[PDB]
Amino acid sequence: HMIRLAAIDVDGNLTDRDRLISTKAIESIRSAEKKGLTVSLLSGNVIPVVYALKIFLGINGPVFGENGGIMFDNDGSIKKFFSNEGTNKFLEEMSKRTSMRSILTNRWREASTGFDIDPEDVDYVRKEAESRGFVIFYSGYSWHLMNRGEDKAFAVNKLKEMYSLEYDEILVIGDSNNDMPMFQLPVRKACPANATDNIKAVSDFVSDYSYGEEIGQIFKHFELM
Amino acid sequence: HMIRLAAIDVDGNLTDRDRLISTKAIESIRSAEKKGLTVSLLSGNVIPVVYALKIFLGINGPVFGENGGIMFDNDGSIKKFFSNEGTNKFLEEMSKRTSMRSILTNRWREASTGFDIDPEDVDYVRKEAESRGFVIFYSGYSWHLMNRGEDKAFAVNKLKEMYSLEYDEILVIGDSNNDMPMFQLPVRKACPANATDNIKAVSDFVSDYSYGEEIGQIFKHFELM
Ligand SMILES: [Ca+2]
Ligand SMILES: [Ca+2]
Ligand SMILES: [Ca+2]
Ligand SMILES: [Ca+2]
Ligand SMILES: [Ca+2]
Ligand SMILES: [Ca+2]
Repeated sequence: HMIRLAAIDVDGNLTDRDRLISTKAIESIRSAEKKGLTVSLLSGNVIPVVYALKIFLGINGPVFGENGGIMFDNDGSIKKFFSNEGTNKFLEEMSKRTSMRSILTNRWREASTGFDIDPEDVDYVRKEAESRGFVIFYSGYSWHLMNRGEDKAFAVNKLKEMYSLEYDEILVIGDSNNDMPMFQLPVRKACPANATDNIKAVSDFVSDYSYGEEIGQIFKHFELM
Repeated sequence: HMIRLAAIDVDGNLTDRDRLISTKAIESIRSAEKKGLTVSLLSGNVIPVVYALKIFLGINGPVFGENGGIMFDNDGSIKKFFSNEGTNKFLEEMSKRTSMRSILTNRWREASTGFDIDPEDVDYVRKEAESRGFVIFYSGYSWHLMNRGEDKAFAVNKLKEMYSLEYDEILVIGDSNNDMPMFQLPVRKACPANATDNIKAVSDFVSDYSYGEEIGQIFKHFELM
């Protein structure tokens, strides 16, 4: 199967040590898109933020924010698949008796709730969260309180359906456990040199580079650029 | 959306207090099926065993064994999605330096490997397994050495395509942790009164019953009988 679409984790794979966007990665993406590849970006940040990457970086596929819970379309519209009414309420309550706190970007969230929390309160909040049908994990700039099933697997399955692709026509690039939901799918997989052992274990290609420089080598390996 | 297909995990949902099949559950399935419902059964058993359930229980849809890795189709054929060459090899090697041992039913396995092991060796073996792209867990009658992504979510997604349904037209019934994958999909969800706390929290309908009695209640709730 020839790769037709690549779903990339923004924070895990397109940035450097200082979290700045990698320019070589941007050039690799543009070069590959010029050759027919469709690219989709996925992030835990808010939709206007990933929207900004779409228009400035030049992403030709849809982009997702809030870990797959909200997407910006090819027709310029925004669609969310989960609501933040419950996660927002959970935060309001927990913040009354824990260090769990709201973050600035929550003002632009629509399908989940981001937060900061003292490491000591993580175990307790996670148990309360799961008893409520939510899950929590960290990615990018913060922790994210999400609805169960609101993840990257959801987003990649959505892309597959939107583009009528076979799983093997899809390549996913990630780096850690919060990317496992999409790596456990029957898609093609690639990761950076600093990816977790479990992600490397199931990847079709493990790059010799990281911090954005794995994109160019990955695409060259799959003959996409 | 109206439910058109129910994907049901056998163990803990179709079994009673003695891990025996519930006769009330069997009659409930046959009744719903007469009224138009397609039912699919999933479990960790080998394919001839779930095949036995299909023909004697009277299941009108596909059945899955080895936790989703092998299916007995509507055309009397068996389709395997993963291979057991690698996992069988792993068990062979590990058995030479750990308590991990093959089990009789592996004589009928085709897409994964079943096993027994002393509890204290679990950690050593899981670490070795994950470094090879496999996973291990206990369910039903033994431990299971699976390929990453070989699960009930893989199976339900397959049913979705096979029947050209939308996730909202699919109802899943499960109760234990290895059933959680189906619950992470955008399908309709239900569980028995004694399902895990996490499953209960993400289910749309939680039954007042268990040991097979929940199937009737669940079907009625969704106007399936
Ligand atoms: Ca990641
Ligand atoms: Ca990273
Ligand atoms: Ca973020
Ligand atoms: Ca593959
Ligand atoms: Ca058991
Ligand atoms: Ca079960």
